[PDB]
Amino acid sequence: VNFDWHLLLNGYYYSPVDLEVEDIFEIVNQPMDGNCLYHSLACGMIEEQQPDSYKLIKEQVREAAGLFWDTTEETKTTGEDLNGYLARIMKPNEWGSSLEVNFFSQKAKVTVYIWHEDASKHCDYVVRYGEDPMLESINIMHRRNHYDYLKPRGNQRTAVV
Ligand SMILES: [Mg+2]
Repeated sequence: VNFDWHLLLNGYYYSPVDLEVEDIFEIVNQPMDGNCLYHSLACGMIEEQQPDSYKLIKEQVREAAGLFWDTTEETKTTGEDLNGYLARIMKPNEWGSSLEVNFFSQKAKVTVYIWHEDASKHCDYVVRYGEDPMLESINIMHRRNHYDYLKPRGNQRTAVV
């Protein structure tokens, strides 16, 4: 896939694409609840993913937010402070977003691609938190408010390493 990367002042990369997801990935469907972002991030980090593995991710995001809030430019367009931000995202079944990917990527030192679905299993843009190539990073699929994991087609391990 040919990228046109733009490094943003917000602190991550952006690129338009025109991609049939299944030509490159397998969609690993995550539970259709408000924890789906954390499920899909756990799918990229834990090979033996469990139904509660997303909790491991969500707890790390809260500490990542406390560590990196004052140096993360993406926070500046939220309209919240740290105390109010944590009070929202720590709610059970509350929707995760790209800012939580931002914090987790900083804490775990892993690159995450977020592919935005515009029509059925087709993506029109992608954002990257990190520098690593696509095949050695976590890829997830943004589907309205839902998130799924994307696993490279010719791979045997679901999680990265
Ligand atoms: Mg257990």
